[PDB]
Amino acid sequence: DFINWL
Repeated sequence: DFINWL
């Protein structure tokens, strides 16, 4: 699982 916040 991951968080990708741009």
